[PDB]
Amino acid sequence: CNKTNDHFTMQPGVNFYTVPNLGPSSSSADECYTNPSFSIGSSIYMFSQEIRKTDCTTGEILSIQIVLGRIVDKGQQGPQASPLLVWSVPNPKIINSCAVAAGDETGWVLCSVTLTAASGEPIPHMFDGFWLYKFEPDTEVVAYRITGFAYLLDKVYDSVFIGKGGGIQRGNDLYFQMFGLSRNRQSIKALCEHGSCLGTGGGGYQVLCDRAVMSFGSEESLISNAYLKVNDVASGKPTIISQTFPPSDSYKGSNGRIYTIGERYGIYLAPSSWNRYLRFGLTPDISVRSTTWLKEKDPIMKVLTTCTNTDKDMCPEICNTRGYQDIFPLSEDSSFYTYIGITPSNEGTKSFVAVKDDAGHVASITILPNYYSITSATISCFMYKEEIWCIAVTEGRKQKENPQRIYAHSYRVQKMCFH
Amino acid sequence: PGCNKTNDHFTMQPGVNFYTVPNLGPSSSSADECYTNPSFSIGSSIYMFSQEIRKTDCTTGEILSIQIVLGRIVDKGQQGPQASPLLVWSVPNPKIINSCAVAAGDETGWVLCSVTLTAASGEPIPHMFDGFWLYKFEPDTEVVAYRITGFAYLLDKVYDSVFIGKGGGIQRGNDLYFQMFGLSRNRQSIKALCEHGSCLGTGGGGYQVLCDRAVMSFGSEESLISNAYLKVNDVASGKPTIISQTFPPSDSYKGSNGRIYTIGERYGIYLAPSSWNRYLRFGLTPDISVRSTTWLKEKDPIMKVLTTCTNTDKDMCPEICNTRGYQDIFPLSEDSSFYTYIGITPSNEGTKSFVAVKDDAGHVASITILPNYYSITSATISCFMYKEEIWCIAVTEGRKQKENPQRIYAHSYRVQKMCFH
Repeated sequence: CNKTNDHFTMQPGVNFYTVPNLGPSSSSADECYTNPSFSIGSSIYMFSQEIRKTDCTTGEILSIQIVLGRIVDKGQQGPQASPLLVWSVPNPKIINSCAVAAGDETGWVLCSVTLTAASGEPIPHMFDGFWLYKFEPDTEVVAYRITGFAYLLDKVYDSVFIGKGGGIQRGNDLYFQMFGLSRNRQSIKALCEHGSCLGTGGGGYQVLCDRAVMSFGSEESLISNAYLKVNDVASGKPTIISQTFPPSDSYKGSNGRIYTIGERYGIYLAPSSWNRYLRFGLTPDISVRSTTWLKEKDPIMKVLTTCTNTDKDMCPEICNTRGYQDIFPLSEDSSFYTYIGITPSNEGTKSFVAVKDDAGHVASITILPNYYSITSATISCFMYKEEIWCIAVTEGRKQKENPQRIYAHSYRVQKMCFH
Repeated sequence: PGCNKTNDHFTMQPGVNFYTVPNLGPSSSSADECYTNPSFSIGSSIYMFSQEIRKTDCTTGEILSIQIVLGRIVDKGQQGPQASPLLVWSVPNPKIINSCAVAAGDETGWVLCSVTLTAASGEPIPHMFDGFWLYKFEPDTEVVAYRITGFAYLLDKVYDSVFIGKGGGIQRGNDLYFQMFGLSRNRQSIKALCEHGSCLGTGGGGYQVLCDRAVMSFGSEESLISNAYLKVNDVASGKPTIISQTFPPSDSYKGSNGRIYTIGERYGIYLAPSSWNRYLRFGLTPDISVRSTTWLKEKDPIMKVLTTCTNTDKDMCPEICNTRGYQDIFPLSEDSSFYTYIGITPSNEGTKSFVAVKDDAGHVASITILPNYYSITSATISCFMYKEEIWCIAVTEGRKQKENPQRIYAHSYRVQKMCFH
């Protein structure tokens, strides 16, 4: 189909098939499965999950399970998951966060660690560098510790977390996103994009904007986002450099994702503050200056938020948002993308899946109607049986009584040529 | 339908014509005289034009004459806007002038020059500082001269040379603002701006050492080629004073000619590539302050001309090199999200150039200009409202014919509003 003259429609199919056994999962009520990462490669997929005790946010990290596997036909209607290796991150109590990336037959887990006490116990919310784990079918896991000998951040970070969305490989480099506390001696003017907001008073919402990026109310400590580059992975001596987004080009730092989009890249930034619209940029090279942000507002995070602002004007305020609902671009310009929306109910949440075009037409389909709640979504698509398919990995509870768990469902995107 | 609609984008473009603005400034045919370092400023009803006439060389030549023109932009009945000079005047003692630039206001004009130390022989000690001369120009009135030396100025570093940026400055009330670069005195550890693209070994401080050096002047921590805002205070006093506010090496590259702008009720600064960063250094400021200056993200124009830099336009990896152009911009929106400029690209013969408008979405709309000219090596552009349409004049150094000495050429064009998408 001549991409020049012919026109095209993209739509979510009718079915939302289970992809069981993408990762293992236990039945224990005492445990919560949280902060997944999912990256599909040319032939492999990588998946990470954190198993925490009691609390899904501050609960002790009992374990971080990594899965290397393959997406395959098992005869079933949709694509299925064949796990190749199941592995635990060692010394999980010292981990801040970990994310994954898939290449050809090679996966990566990048983990940011915190300072350990003399006692050996964690010094919470700090930064002792990184662990990079290299995963290859039927080969042993390889471990590269990245301390200050082999990493150079562009600010002084007291905490470093890896964006749960995961990363991408490009030649000999990997690309991930990070967030944490940087140290600032610069005056700030934070990004303050809202709609019709009629509250003047002192600097007003720009003062509120400036304050919502600070940690603990001091411009000396910002919660910041950064591109994280891993160089020279073929050497066995990888290094790590960072490019931090300044407050004028970002909201409060958050979990994010890096995307290969054609020969360029993209970046998702889950809301963490007052501005709960889609924060997705494109960049021909992974750099803060060449990053352009999409004018798309949907998905709008309307869940896991202490925010009280309207989705229509999103007026700034000091509030805390905790979700994750990325997109997967379906065209070179992200002109079409797919996403899951999640809306609060009087009891739980209700979700839809959607493909959206440049023009604001949305083809949505309600999903998981017999689930009690779904609270996150990371989606990765691929070619399978010569059709566009996606897997959406989603936290939630099939039953309210149940502990939080992570599920994978599959769906097709129909590409309709109109010749 | 007019643009009050949906999924539609307002944009701007240069027009099809590039009209000559003849006689904006005087010129001679002398084969051994170069016309260089022009300063152009357009006010409400007046225009200021400064130009250096040098002996043989355009860079290191003597200064046989610095001419000033006070004129008005008028409609003389031709297709585009025209220049009527009101006064042509020569800056006294050009030998000792480090550098001048102009500022236009409303029915009042300003020339600010920095002078160097005058030797006993007479010949100026080069690259030295001996104060400022501010000349006031006013229609149907004579030039008033104001010396600003000694305690009448207070620079915020110890500058061993001061140069007024040739871009020009503005008038805000009873005060005047200019850009200034020169060698200042530093004895402090510096981590200078090192923003580039993909470069091998970025982690490892190499490029940071090259960045740190590319601004060092005494070879190390004694002199830094720095930028500054220069404020002239109380021009109605008759005893105007000059204060400076210097950029730290963490907020600027090597110092260079720049320009101060009025942009609405806010302001702007252009800074020309002098070292390895050959992109756009344009900053926006609500007041004229280093702490309130935000640098645009957009990279065009990109000085590919008059440089010894062999780095790539795409990655701009820090190296030690020299760039000596001036291709500034004129903002066409409050946020400089829109703006017009000129781009110049080298050719094994000379240079090829184009006029362009950048939009709020990255798009560049360009028409090639001066095709029968051999070369065009600089560009300063000032716009204004003429016949209820946005018009700009561009003042460009070059050689229409190769064997001819450099002259200063001026042309007019229009910026049109359009909707697409």
